[PDB]
Amino acid sequence: YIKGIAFDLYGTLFDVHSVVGRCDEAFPGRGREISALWRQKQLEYTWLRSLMNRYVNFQQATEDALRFTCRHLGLDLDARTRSTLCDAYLRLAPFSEVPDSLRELKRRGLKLAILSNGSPQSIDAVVSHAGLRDGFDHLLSVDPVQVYKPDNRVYELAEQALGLDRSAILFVSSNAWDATGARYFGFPTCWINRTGNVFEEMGQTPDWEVTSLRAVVELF
Amino acid sequence: YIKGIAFDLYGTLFDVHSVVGRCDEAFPGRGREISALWRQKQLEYTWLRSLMNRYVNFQQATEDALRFTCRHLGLDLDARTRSTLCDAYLRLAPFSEVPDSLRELKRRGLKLAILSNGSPQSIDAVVSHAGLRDGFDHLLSVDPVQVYKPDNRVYELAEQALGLDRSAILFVSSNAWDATGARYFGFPTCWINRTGNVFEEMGQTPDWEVTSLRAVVELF
Repeated sequence: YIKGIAFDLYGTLFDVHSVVGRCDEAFPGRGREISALWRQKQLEYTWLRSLMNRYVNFQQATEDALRFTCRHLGLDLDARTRSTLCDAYLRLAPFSEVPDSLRELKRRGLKLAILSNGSPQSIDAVVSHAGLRDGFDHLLSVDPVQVYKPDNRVYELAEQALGLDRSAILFVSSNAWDATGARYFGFPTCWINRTGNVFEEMGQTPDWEVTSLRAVVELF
Repeated sequence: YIKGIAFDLYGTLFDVHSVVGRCDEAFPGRGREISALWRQKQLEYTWLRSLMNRYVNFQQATEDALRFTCRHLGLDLDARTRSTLCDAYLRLAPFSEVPDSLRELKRRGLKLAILSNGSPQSIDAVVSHAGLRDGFDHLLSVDPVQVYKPDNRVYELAEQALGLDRSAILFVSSNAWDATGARYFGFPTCWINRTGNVFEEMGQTPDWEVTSLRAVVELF
């Protein structure tokens, strides 16, 4: 039986579409382009640095990813504007069903936690700004292990902090590549697919594929 | 002094634009889309499987990447068509300056080698079809180490096969992320940038940035 749930941050709980708008305000007409490439570089850099054994915290990785993005687009990025766009991640709005769903799952007595890339301080900030803080038992960052997902050492961390075995911790994520990693590790996996995307072809399939957190509650 | 050179395959020696056309013939009008996404998934899958410690040879990784690509685009991919597109990589044409440049570098007495993802048999096939076989001392695959780049264990392989120390082996590649990996490892790095792209923001800069192999010869 699942006694705890490990949540993903962007795309699972919080909507990042906010950042797109904040980018377009900085560089009018380019918003969708900037945010699209910026997000991919953030992913790539965490993966690539992990393979090379050259870690840096997510904040740095986010700035670097933006710097490359603008340089690649022919956009001039000053320090001031770079901080603003980066601060945009600390002010995300959750998906509509999120608040109620979290309250209901906590009612059911499940231990809830968040495992993200950023510092614990920033993770706290996002959930506090959204007034959701009180619903989480653990706020985890990959920083302690100096590596990023899907390196299995990040998953153990989630397992250790929760004081439960992986088979009793539901891994919830909107990223198929992450759900694949979790699935290989041992966590029962729940893929959050809202916009009709397909699963990655790396030998895995999630235990459950849902369209929102509303469906997650029904499982309990 | 550089006594040997380790070459990258696609984009450095051989032009992959050929595959784009072969894709468009299979799915008329979609060629650029298919090949674009297919190449990114190939990269991602090698990286992601390496981090998860779940290796499979490049052939499998190429098929999976195509399967996802078509499924994601709403395209129906049968076995027959899947093999054809995959065979397209074994029939690439080199860049115009390549042949002469390789002949000239061998004239200068440098040990030349290729370090790619595919099987040694397929690597051999590409260079043989292009009539370039005789110019290479070593044809290397990552298969022996069961991991992909930029995992440092792949770079050591290139170092061991050549019987030289890394500082005496020029690492030539068209991929900035790979040049970063090599650079961190210890290899003097030469980035081949033909189409005016920018370098990745992961803390590195190549020793040389050139626009073709013609410039590589001038360095010696």
